[PDB]
Amino acid sequence: SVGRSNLQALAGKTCGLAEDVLVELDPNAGMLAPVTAPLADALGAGLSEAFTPNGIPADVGTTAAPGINGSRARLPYNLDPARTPVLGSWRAGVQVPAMLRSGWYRLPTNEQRDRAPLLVVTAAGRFDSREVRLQWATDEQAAAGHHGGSMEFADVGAAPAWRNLRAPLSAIPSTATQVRLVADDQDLAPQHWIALTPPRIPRVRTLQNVVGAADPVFLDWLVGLAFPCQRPFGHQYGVDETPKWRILPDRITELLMRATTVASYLKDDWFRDWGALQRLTPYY
Amino acid sequence: SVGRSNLQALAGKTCGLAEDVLVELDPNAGMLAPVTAPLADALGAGLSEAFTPNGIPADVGTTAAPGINGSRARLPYNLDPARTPVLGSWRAGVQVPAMLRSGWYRLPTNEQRDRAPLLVVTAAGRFDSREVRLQWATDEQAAAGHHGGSMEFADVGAAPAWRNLRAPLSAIPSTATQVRLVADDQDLAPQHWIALTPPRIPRVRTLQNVVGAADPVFLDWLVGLAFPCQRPFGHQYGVDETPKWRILPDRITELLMRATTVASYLKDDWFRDWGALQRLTPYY
Ligand SMILES: CCCCCCCCO[C@H]1O[C@H](CO)[C@@H](O)[C@@H]1O
Ligand SMILES: CCCCCCCCO[C@H]1O[C@H](CO)[C@@H](O)[C@@H]1O
Ligand SMILES: [Ca+2]
Ligand SMILES: [Ca+2]
Repeated sequence: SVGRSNLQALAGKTCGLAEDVLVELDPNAGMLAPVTAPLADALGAGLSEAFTPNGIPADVGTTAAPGINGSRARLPYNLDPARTPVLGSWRAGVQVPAMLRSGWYRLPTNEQRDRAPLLVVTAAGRFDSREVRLQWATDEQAAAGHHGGSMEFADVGAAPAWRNLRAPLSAIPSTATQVRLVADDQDLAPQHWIALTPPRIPRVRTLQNVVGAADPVFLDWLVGLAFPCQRPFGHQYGVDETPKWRILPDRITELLMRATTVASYLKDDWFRDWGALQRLTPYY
Repeated sequence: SVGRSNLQALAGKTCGLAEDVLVELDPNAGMLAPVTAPLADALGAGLSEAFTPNGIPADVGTTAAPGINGSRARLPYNLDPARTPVLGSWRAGVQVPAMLRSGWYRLPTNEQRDRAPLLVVTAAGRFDSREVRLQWATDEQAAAGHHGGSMEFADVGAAPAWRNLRAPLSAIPSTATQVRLVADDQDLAPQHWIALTPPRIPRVRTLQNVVGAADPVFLDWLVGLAFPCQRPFGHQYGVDETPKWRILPDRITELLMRATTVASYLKDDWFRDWGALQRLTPYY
């Protein structure tokens, strides 16, 4: 019944699943502005206890030059290190309690058509949903150091790798004007740690609009059934060209390409790990 | 256009792709009877030059007890070693020219409904399509040591791993009564070698008939779209059960199970590597 409706829904769309996957090519464009603190400072401006810019294992790799707040952690989803502070509670050796409270970030008032209805935080590590929360506040509450309420995130994707935590904007009261992140890592097992980046509201376009019908896409035959309008990379008729994307199921390779997963969300279920879209670029 | 028709075709089937994947659970049931030689002897009864039962790398692993002709190579697709001779041209150290000509095998005269229209050989290694051929003959030709003609196989699947070579039965003349395998491995590069097992005509049932709608199946959400009638393994409503199958795209994991790929073929394109069906059993 569910299976049957899913498939009927799929076939009823001109370009199948490509119309339902929403792609966020520029996660930095959606970042919330800090209320008072400079961008570099805002992520840890409230409190940081044993959360540091390099508190993340090399293997969740590492960049030569540090990002804005000193992190050499390689960031996912084409997050720009020069515009993306990172704080994490991982460390080698002696494990200690760790906590984070960011400064306040401003929620949008200016409407934008191309936004997903989600507050998103790119995060890594292993943690329970209660350990990372989004607090909200009015101007008055924030000024007095209080918050009006809080929510948890849906943790979507495989841990401890980088992934996008999602919180439906619908849960945030309409009078809230500011939000902040709070994290609590009291679990001293070495494998239990948290890394966060600042909050954003994704600006998105459909995968069909982003990928189109001309860019060649690496994908399994099975997976391609759901993406009828995408051009499958192959060599029929002696075709020779450069693949530009790869689509993967949720759970290189001919030509030495770098594959970068781009942030994406399924319109039909914002908490579903649908699979992955990756942009391919010459490894050079 | 192709994409669109594929997807419309998919959705038009009650159980989607499950009706088009044909599964061969018992490859030994389809094995051709040798004309004159005992089963153990027939695979190398004509000529074997540097083709041996253990001429296959451990990593294409290995079994404790040898199979019928002395091979400790672990066989794929639930081939029964006690009924499946193997001969291969791989070796360490000094590389030598290698050739194989099997004895004659009898083509069926008794009709069977559940057969795929293919002559199949399970093979491993790296080789060109010209290096492995199927020869056919009438009784008269075979008796005189001649053959009436020959064909190549479609090599479907990733090399050098085990896979199923396929030759359409339609290509074999109606007067042919016997077939044999011939292989030529003159390439002395160590990575270039061939391993073969005897010819068969697969007995098959649809994946829908084999897997059904009750056995839980491990599969990616994306892949499941094409298999609407299969029960996806998960824990919704606190469901606790043992997964029995896994379906994979063409290009563990929660509970310590052994995964065994079963032989399968896509009815719509016998040369397409559609993906894989695996049977799961307790690793114990
Ligand atoms: C079983 C149908 C075989 C048709 C011939 C090759 C079909 C290729 O099929 C692939 O390409 C399509 C996208 O255009 C997509 O539906 C599928 O993954
Ligand atoms: C976007 C639709 C979300 C519906 C709620 C969960 C859907 C689960 O979807 C999975 O199960 C189906 C097989 O029954 C198959 O179509 C799909 O892979
Ligand atoms: Ca910890
Ligand atoms: Ca060789």
